[PDB]
Amino acid sequence: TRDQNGTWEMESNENFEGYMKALDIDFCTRKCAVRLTQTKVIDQDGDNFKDKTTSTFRNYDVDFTVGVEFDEYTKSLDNRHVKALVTWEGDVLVCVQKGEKENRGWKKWIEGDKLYLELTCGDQVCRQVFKKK
Amino acid sequence: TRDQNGTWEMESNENFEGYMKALDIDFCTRKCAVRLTQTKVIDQDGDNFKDKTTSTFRNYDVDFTVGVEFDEYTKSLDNRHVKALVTWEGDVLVCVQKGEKENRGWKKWIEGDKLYLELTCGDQVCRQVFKKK
Amino acid sequence: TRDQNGTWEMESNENFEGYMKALDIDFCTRKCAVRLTQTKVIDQDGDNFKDKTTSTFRNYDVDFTVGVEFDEYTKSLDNRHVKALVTWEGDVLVCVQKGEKENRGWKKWIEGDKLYLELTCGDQVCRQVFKKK
Repeated sequence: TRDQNGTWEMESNENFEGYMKALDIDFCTRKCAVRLTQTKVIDQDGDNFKDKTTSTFRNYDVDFTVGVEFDEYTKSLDNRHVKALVTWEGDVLVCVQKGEKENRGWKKWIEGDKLYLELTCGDQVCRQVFKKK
Repeated sequence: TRDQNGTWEMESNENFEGYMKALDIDFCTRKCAVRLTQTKVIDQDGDNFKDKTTSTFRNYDVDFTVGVEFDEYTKSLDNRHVKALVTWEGDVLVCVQKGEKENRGWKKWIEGDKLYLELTCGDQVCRQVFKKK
Repeated sequence: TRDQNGTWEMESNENFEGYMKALDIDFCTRKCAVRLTQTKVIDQDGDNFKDKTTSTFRNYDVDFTVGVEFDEYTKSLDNRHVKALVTWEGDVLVCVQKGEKENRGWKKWIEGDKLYLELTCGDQVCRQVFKKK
């Protein structure tokens, strides 16, 4: 159909970087842009168009059941394939991400009004704290 | 007026790059920052101020009529001047962006609840898919 | 507690950079990513989890009283420490940021429905305009 009216949210983006490089867009702009998603609003009246495009941060969703392994594609980071398995150790939620990187996984737990997250890959550990809203 | 209360949205930004260089901000941080807009919330009571600043992604508008050539400044990408012409090929919306780059243009079409966009410059082709919201 | 339900806003992040490096995340992405905060939404029923994580731009806050010098940590830009003093010159709000950078400060004023901001560091001046929302 020719009727392009609506709000449209990006779901896939292939070779955005090669296209941007052809436009001589700088190295830093290319790498940051290729991770963003976009929203296009198209306002169309016959053959007349008013278009609006805006970058947005991608939402990165993951669903799982404790004790049931699942395939995870780490699009929020390095976009690798891992086989992820989440277990309870007491009240600590523990995830092992089996794949190319050794000793990769995370631990997540609630203490008080705070969520604690420890991210591990190899010999590097990232430690994060979140406040409840 | 001394009364600065309100929410303020950026509409122009001159020499942000030179100011950031003087502050010795790294090339990469500068290229991400220079393209964003800002919102300032000012909460003022007499001479007491609570100020809030937040970066936001810029919205890029383009208006055209099918079959009517128009001057396009590709602000969302490489900020070049092109002579753009949009035509229908059946239900495919086709754009030729005549200018410094050879074989530059795009194709856009609706199939089902999805919008398809193909961006071309020279021998580089980027393919994007959007879902209706 | 095992009950991780809620919306969680990041408040601290330690060695995110080392973790991203271990994942082979590119230099540019690492530099822009460290400046972001994130919100995690957790929808949990027993051992079933639906998790959503989204990056967002940080809010940068400043509180001050006209005529009272204060310590300012310029996190939104170069992350320097300055001694800031804000004064009125007529209806123009004037700030001197005393510190490592010479001739550093800003001037801010309302004219009509617009906020004007002049940012100065050394011999570089950035000029910004905001419209009221």
